[PDB]
Amino acid sequence: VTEVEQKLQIVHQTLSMLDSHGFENILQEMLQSITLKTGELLGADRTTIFLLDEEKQELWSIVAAGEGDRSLEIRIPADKGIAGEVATFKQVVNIPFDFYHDPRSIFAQKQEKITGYRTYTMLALPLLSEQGRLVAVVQLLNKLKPYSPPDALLAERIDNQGFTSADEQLFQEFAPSIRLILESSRSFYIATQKQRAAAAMMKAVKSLSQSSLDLEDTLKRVMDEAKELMNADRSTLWLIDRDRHELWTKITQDNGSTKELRVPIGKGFAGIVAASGQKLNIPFDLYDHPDSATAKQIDQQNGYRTCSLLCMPVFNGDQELIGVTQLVNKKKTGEFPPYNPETWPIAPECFQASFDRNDEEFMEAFNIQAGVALQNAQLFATV
Amino acid sequence: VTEVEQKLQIVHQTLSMLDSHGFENILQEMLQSITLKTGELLGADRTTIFLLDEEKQELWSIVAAGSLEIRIPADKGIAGEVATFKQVVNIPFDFYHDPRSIFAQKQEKITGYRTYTMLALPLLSEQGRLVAVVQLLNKLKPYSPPDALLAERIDNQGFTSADEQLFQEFAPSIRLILESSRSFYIATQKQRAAAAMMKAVKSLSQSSLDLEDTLKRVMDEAKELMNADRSTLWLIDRDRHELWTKITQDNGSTKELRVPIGKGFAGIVAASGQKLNIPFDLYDHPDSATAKQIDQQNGYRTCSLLCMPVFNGDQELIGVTQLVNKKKTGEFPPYNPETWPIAPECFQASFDRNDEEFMEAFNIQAGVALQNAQLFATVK
Ligand SMILES: Nc1ncnc2c1ncn2[C@@H]1O[C@@H]2COP(=O)(O)O[C@H]2[C@H]1O
Ligand SMILES: Nc1ncnc2c1ncn2[C@@H]1O[C@@H]2COP(=O)(O)O[C@H]2[C@H]1O
Ligand SMILES: Nc1ncnc2c1ncn2[C@@H]1O[C@@H]2COP(=O)(O)O[C@H]2[C@H]1O
Ligand SMILES: Nc1ncnc2c1ncn2[C@@H]1O[C@@H]2COP(=O)(O)O[C@H]2[C@H]1O
Repeated sequence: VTEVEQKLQIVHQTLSMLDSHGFENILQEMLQSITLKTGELLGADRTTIFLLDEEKQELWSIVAAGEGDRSLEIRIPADKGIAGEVATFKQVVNIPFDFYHDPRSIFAQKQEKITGYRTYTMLALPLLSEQGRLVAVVQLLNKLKPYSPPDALLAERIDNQGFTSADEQLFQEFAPSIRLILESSRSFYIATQKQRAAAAMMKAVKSLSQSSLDLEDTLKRVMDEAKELMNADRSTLWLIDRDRHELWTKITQDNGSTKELRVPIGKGFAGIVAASGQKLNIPFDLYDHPDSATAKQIDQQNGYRTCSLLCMPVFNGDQELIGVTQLVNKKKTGEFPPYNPETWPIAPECFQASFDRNDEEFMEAFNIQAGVALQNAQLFATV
Repeated sequence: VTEVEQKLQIVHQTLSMLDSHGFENILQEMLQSITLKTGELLGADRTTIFLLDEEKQELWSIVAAGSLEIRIPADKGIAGEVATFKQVVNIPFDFYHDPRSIFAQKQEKITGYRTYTMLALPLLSEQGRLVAVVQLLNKLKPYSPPDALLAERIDNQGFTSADEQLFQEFAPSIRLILESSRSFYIATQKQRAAAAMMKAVKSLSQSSLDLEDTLKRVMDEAKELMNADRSTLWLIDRDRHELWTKITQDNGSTKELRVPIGKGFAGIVAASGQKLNIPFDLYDHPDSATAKQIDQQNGYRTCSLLCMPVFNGDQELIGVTQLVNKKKTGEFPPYNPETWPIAPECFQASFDRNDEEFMEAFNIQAGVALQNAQLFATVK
């Protein structure tokens, strides 16, 4: 309560040390240099660092050796390959010559047909936090003989004895520095997210104390601000009717009309999010999505057209879902005439656009402010 | 690695929500209003919200309704009991007949307020951590004549089970204000920590300094920002059970200092793992014997000191930093060792707890350099 201003000065100093300095590049370039040196010292032809996108269940390479020292991004399902084995069970996997005689290599053999790279031997290592969380998977490919002709083909340059126990321990000279880059950035992301959530709650307290508006009008202001920042045509807060197992809301049209909408939980994108507690971001054109039947019927009834949609859950203090926000129709940049319902179901060019991952992160502060208001506005009014 | 720019834009969103809006006053005034309403509805003469300062081990009032700041040892009184055992305490009339009231009876001689009944409730998080102690005093009769004395307007049947339940209508709102602000404070400090690690990666990637000079650069920046005369990084001889460091004197000299772990402020902090902030004048402190001897040997004088632990990956101690002598702003004569033990005016100042929080970023940068500077240079 009494440290806000001082902590804001600390935030400003954090911005001074990071803003405009190209830290994504500094961090990625250093990671690349470490990986190169790690591979050189362990005698690997190629060295890859995989990260885990747990939202999409995929391992993707933040650093990965390519042909002619120009690198590409490898992306696989998090359960597949030796990389997936290391991600799941968090053991070192050492594959001796020849990897292709191992039945675990089937996935890799299919990927070779595309990449043109041939893996004979491998050392794959989990990078773990102190708690044992997966930070990354480091994969070293094709142990090399220390001396080969400079024009030698891969099959002649490989060392049939593969990677050794001494190589695995040598990797520990580098492991801490790799962890530092990956863990420092991750920790920055999480702290920034928790800081934002806390700030959004504080801002909601300020709104409720200073306003002489209803709950209804306070929630409208939050959704209208969200809509403006994200360049959405409309926005909506759906509330739960627990008794009937339904969502409801009151929309306002281009007319001067107040219409109530009601959808069963489980039906439509709002209903799906209410049932699952998990966001959905539906890109243009929403009408091509297999779950769009509900939108099609409501659009025709309202003289509107839903083309893109960001649907996110709103929670309690104790993880109970109490609402669902929607941003409706990311606006394409430019000037266009208003939508005319006589053209249905044709999508107007003005809504040929989609919400992205940035819109999702920026919307979260508005979701939190809505939730705080729903839970606390009645007590705040009494006071 | 690939989300730094997006997250920095989130930091700017956060600043736009909070900057220049007088939030310390908005939050405190709302907390005050909710406390007033809570006391009115439960019929308490007075209502207090205590917070726990963990480092000083004190309970202190952020709000009082029915106003001064009350401050007690964290283990004393009914408030202390609720902070420790985390259960509701309902005291019937008359509180003073209860042995547990002795502390309050002594506080009463000072404040002049007389407590007859009480309901003290723990406010807890999901995990069972203490957020606050809410203490309601002196249940009132629903009607008393306009100018009735306190003894005449108290209800001698005290607070009810229903009063306890009615409090839960206000508890969530109180939690919101206290927890949201706390979460912002902790997230901000953890964000600076991670930012300082990233900054170290930048420094070590673009550096041509060896380990010794890298560590000196970190400590020199630390003393510049917090206006200390000198600064020091002690390393551990984990073998002789000793600390060592190489100081540079105002002259152009190098000198090794050795302290047994356990002795001196550096040694105490190494054996315990807890920071110490020794205010002016450090020579008045019980544990200052080592500083006094070392000062005479160096022709120096230690007047204030901020001594902090430095850890590796898994929270094992790899060093101790010191900022030495917060400098008084102005222009003063150089310290002359012939004046010993007189403290010079240039060092008549102290480090505050804001310096402690800012210094953590340099502590982390030193720890990162110890573990990574040599490898980074090899790759470069
Ligand atoms: N840098 C790289 N270049 C080409 N192929 C790679 C690279 N890194 C990993 N791979 C291959 O990608 C495969 C994914 O499945 P595996 O992990 O079983 O085996 C992996 C390697 O054979
Ligand atoms: N503010 C709004 N104005 C008009 N239609 C809306 C608005 N918000 C949501 N909708 C529509 O309401 C529909 C409910 O089901 P869906 O979530 O599938 O798709 C939703 C949109 O098509
Ligand atoms: N707002 C207040 N005004 C006067 N006295 C108070 C107030 N709040 C708490 N106290 C007294 O401070 C005492 C501290 O010890 P106890 O918790 O035993 O009992 C507490 C009350 O008697
Ligand atoms: N850079 C420095 N220059 C001179 N004295 C120092 C320096 N750093 C630490 N000291 C002194 O070294 C002493 C070691 O024991 P203490 O930590 O008790 O107190 C410390 C200070 O008095």
